[PDB]
Amino acid sequence: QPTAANSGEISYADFEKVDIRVGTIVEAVPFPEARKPAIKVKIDFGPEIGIKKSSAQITVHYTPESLVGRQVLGVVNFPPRQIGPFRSEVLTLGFADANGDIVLAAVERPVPNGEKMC
Amino acid sequence: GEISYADFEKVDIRVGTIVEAVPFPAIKVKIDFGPEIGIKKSSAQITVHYTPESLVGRQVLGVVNFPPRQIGPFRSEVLTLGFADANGDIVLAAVERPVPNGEKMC
Repeated sequence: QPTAANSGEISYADFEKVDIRVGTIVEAVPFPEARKPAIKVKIDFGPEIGIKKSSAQITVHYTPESLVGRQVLGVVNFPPRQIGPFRSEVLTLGFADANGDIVLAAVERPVPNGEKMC
Repeated sequence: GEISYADFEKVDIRVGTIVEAVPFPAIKVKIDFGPEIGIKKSSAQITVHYTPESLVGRQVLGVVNFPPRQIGPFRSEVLTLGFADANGDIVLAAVERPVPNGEKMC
């Protein structure tokens, strides 16, 4: 007969406090020191937040040339993360596909840079 | 204003596929989040850019770990995620290409 652990549920506050924004990639280059292939990006999160640095394991489905102009979703309120010689400011969000390759989170149509996910 | 990775990990956001949509201004949907999570109900104010017909078959993102809540006879189970456009109307969060239902955003 079944037994169970505690609820994994959260309050709205514990969701809201995670600041996820949409922004547009303005620069993309290879990330030479990455353990697994990656691309370093600069993302324009709009006039208030500004342009922020990030990286992602996204060389399978994407290229530096095709990424410029793509809107991505990122967590903007982590402390900076030192990734080898690169100091990342934002965590860029994605999903593993059927093969384990990274597919970016997106918006169904473009929206203003800097909008919060809700 | 800053959070930890642990704070982020507490939030369970998954991709799923809308399998049903009816008008509610709001639309009631059922979303298939795959074998572990199953079918979940949601209500979203997305009538400006979407219809039931354009919604069914679409993959959406949802917070799957809020408690279920009653809205009259309707049991709302997940928050369907989106962003305000230039006019304040909701545009859905999405995936750039198909992903298995139930994958976590990370």
